[PDB]
Amino acid sequence: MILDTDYITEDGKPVIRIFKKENGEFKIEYDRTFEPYFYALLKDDSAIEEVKKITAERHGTVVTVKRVEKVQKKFLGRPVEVWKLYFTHPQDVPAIRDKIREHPAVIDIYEYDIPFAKRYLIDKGLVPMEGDEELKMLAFDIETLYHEGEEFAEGPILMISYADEEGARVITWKNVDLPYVDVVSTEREMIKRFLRVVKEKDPDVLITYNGDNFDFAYLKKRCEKLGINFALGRDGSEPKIQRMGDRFAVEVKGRIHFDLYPVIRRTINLPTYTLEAVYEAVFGQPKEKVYAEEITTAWETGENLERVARYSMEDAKVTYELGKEFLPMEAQLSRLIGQSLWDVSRSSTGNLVEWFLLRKAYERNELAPNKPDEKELARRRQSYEGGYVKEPERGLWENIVYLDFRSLYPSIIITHNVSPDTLNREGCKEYDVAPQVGHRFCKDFPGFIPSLLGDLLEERQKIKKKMKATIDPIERKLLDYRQRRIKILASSYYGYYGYARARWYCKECAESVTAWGREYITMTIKEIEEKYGFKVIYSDTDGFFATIPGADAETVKKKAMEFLKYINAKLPGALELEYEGFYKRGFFVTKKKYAVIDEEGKITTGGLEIVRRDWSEIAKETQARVLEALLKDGDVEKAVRIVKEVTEKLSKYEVPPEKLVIHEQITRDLKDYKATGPHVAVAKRLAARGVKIRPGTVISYIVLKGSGRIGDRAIPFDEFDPAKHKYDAEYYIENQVLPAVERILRAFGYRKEDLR
DNA sequence: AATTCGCAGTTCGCG
DNA sequence: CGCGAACTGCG
Repeated sequence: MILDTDYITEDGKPVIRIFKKENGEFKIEYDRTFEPYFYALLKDDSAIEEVKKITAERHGTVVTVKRVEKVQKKFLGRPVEVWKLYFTHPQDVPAIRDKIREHPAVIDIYEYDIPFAKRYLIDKGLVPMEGDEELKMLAFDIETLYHEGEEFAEGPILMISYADEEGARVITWKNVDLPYVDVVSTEREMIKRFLRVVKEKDPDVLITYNGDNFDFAYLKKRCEKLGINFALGRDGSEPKIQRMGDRFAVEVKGRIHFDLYPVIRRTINLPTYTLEAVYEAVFGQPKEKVYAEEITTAWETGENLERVARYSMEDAKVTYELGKEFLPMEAQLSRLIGQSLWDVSRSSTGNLVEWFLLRKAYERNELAPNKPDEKELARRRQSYEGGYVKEPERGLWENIVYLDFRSLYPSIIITHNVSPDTLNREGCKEYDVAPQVGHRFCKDFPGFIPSLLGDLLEERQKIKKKMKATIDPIERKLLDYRQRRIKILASSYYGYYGYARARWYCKECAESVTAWGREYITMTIKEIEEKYGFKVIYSDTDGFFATIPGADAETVKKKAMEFLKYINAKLPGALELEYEGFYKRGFFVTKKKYAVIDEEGKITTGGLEIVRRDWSEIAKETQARVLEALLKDGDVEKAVRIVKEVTEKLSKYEVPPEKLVIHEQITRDLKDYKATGPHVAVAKRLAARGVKIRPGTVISYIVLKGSGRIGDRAIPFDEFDPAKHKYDAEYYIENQVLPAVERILRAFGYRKEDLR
């Protein structure tokens, strides 16, 4: 199985290293025969000679164009003559590429920014994370000495905990009488001890939690001041810290540093992404937190050091149990994109799609288009029309069916071959024309993108089939992870079209897809009202809720099924309305604010506060019991006696503060907030005491009794002392609970005023 | 650093 | 200075 790739230099020449685990065994294949290159497009072939003479300086070294090669490729399906420019060393490319594109005789250059090792995996058609190979995983977390205002890592590391299938231990340099704590004399011995453990456990995967921004920058700076060789790598190297713009990320050669923090971000939407939060969110058992100053004083006074022990022990234990769950999922995502687990696990949705297209593009001899420079990214400004959203018949309805399309936007792409290479291609025999916007899409050949979309969805379909007939439950779970990722890969195509930074961005492709979507959704709605007498209560992009007023619970179901038969015959290609489910009751608040309950009693919400991190758990909780009292019980009164009793629990301060915390995210540098709400209030006030505040931090604040701006009374939740803090009850009534149930209960002749 | 669509609370500035 | 828009966050 392939694990990662990189290169080392050997006498000025690159050497690809491929890290394999072929049957329990770590192996390193070396490839000295791979040449870094990029692509040039010229005015005449007669320019190649003046281009080849182009030369650049690196680190005192002179950079030359090794050799040139003429090739034919397809740029956007058109045949294009291009000169492949070859180089002796990968680091030659970023030096010279600029000085080449500025040549008069060169129109542009392409695939000039592919990481040598990633390019190896493409060009050679190699795929990471492939095979039956069980990986040895080790998680680890640290604890540090935190005194405020200190520089980063000035204070020593107090503990280093780690976990695997055999359990957890903690390495520390004070006495703690716990059978899983190992005592040593000095912070240095502890580090060199942990360094030994990793060497003799020889894990394939090193699992942290935010190790890219904390645990590995500390372990490095401390290894600096203490002067320790941090030979974690299977080749003996130190953790290689890399700068991914905003933050950092750490690699460890011969292994896979699996930082879960970026995995949980992309994969799960949670209120806060603290390790403690995430562990309770994934496995349902609590995990208590121990805060920095508690760690400090407990370490200094030498008291209650057992408590800091189990915190650290449970940081490592959780982090393994977590990495255990999320690793195969990201293993299959690695296999699907064709790039290292380390890479994809840190990648955004757009980057994931592009690496996959970059692979397919190379397989189909398609010159990849560049990424937009500043100007092109500016002309990628004006937006397009999205879906059709129907201003709903606000209120409660009974006996309801939700019908939607099976994969509207991917199915539209395959059906009408929406692809930048088919868009308006002259000289075809057949075209599909897109509504409202009228782009022509050539039908004579499958487009680049639609060819992949179909291949994906078909492959997804074979997989489910192999799942159901397979016998190896390890295999089944893996397959399942793959197709779920294929689903999400498929369903990431339309956005990629309108993603302003994308290499294959096609605005035209994107608005086309939404224009069709609206024709298909609108026509299906007219044909269910006029032709089949349903009433369309609400409709959003790819589906609608409908009912036949006054008809039976089991009539509506049946006549719906009849309309599927009807409408599907009328829908071209893979377009297809399907029966999603039936809901004995459903309340519709506004556009994109709804809640249906099925015949079993499960309640599903959409756009509702009950599911937002920026609303307090007391609101979301009360709104839910409100939704139960209507949909599940029909008790409109109880839905008011519930609010009337919850408001009294706040006016008498009888409700836990832990419910009143509001979580919001920071999306920029604090210097860039044109206007300061309450989370930037606390954030500014927090980084003023010196805490790191990245774009992405979740501020978890609470609103205190007082007057004025909401922010002037906000405090981060950790600083909340209930004995010397009276939280603002009036706010959590008139700004948090009531406005979240008042829209549901105004529909019954109830005003906020008869809700306290 | 996937898209458009849309609700709404906080703040501040305008008549 | 009551109200509406800019700013913001997030499904």
